[PDB]
Amino acid sequence: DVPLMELSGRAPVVRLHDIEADMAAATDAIRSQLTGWGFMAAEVPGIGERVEAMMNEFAAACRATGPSLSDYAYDVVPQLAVGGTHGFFPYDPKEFIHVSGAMIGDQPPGAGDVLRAFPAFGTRAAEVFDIAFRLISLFGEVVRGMMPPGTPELDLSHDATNLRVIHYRDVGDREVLAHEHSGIQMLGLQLPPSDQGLQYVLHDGTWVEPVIAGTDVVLCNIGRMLTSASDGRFRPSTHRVHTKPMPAGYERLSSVLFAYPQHKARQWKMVDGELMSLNATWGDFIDSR
Ligand SMILES: O=C(O)CCC(=O)C(=O)O
Ligand SMILES: [Cl-]
Ligand SMILES: [Fe+2]
Repeated sequence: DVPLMELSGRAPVVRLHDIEADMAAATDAIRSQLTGWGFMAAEVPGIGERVEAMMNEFAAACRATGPSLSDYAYDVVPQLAVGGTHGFFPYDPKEFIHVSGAMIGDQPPGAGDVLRAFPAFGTRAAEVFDIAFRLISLFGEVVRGMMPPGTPELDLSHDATNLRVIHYRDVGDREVLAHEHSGIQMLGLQLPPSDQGLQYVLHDGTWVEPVIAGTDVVLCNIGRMLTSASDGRFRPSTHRVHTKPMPAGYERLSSVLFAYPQHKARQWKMVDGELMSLNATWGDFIDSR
């Protein structure tokens, strides 16, 4: 069906305590991945145990009998006048939460309440957000370094960026846990999930299955905003989640950082080797879809 793709001990090693020097040393390999595959990968020693602990707290939060997670559903959580929707998204056979940079900062006031209600999860969600945001900002300079001179800094927004933490459960007979898709935003950073099943398409249309469950491998996804800003040079890193039919009580945990620029900032594109300034904003780009 779908061939497995080994990355552990193949992808460049990026230590968080040495992140800038390691990302500079990794940049030639990462550029080769984007060119050759259409998504990028780095092995980040220790990140797997940090993400596993964070996702285990999220699962415990999903089960909890006081405080309760559905009291922080997105429709009872303060939202920015301009922005995406953060907060809990009750039961795709999944429930998930969006922890935004704004929520970590308690913006608007009360947005942070879920992080205080579930502090074991909330501390670890902020830890993983910060790790992921540092990595993805450096992947964003790799991609910018591949583009023409004059390409603007991606200027990823801390507050507009979201960590999505997903708990798949009661999947019954599903084969498809996540349909074929790409992120609307600039970049995604897929953190090591609890199980296999996430698959990516290669430039020739072949689907492959990164070996990432219980590893320290992270994947970096091109989103549609960067496809647009690159005038179609970098296709979205289209992906999906499959499973063989599973028994009752099967669960899967996965987390991904969605990195957004400022919604109010005007769009741009590198066209014909030159910066083209657009009237529409990044918020307009989202609203278009
Ligand atoms: O469950 C996963 O591993 C990936 C989920 C994903 O692609 C997404 O939520 O956009
Ligand atoms: Cl996505
Ligand atoms: Fe995705």
